[PDB]
Amino acid sequence: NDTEAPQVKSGDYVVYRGESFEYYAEITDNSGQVNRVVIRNVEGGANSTYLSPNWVKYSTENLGRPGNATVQNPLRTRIFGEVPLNEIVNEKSYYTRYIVAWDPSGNATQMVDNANRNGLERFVLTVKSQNEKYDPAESSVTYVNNLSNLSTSEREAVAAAVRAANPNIPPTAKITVSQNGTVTITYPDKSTDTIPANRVVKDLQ
Ligand SMILES: [Ca+2]
Ligand code: NA
Repeated sequence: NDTEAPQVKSGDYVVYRGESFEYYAEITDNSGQVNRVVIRNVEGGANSTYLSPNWVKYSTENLGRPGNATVQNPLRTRIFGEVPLNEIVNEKSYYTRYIVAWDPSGNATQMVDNANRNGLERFVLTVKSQNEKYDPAESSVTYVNNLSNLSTSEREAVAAAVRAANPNIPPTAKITVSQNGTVTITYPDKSTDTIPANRVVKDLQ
């Protein structure tokens, strides 16, 4: 007499080359119980569990127990992995995937191929370049002798000030500064952010 499938809440799952990610989806059922969770590509029919890319992993604690999937304490599925440096992106790449859960009566969440289900049982995994994860602080001011001709010492000073203001940028990202004070941050995936000189340097001319 339970003919209602488990309901899923996911999110906007943005991930970044060279970075780990972790998201948690939430699942409830009217019976209070969920016995199985699969995350999958749309194709392949009812028995398919195929999911790509292969670096997308998931796990669900406490399956198959009474009351493991209620509104007050939803079942949670960890969706996680490590994005390779060699993923192809433009600004981004999209992968649309589905979370299917089963209750004890065998009712399974239905896959509906429509963007108006995104954030429920359907989610978009958006892969972005590494630069997009970081918003470099354009706080810091380095006084130089002449804004049109920074010395090596002045360029190193600017780079050190940018690093000190940005502890969360990847340690192995490379901060370089040109002879006019323009800052380039080159991330491990070789994408870049740039900071115009007038946000980091001044002179007294
Ligand atoms: Ca149900
Ligand atoms: Na950025």
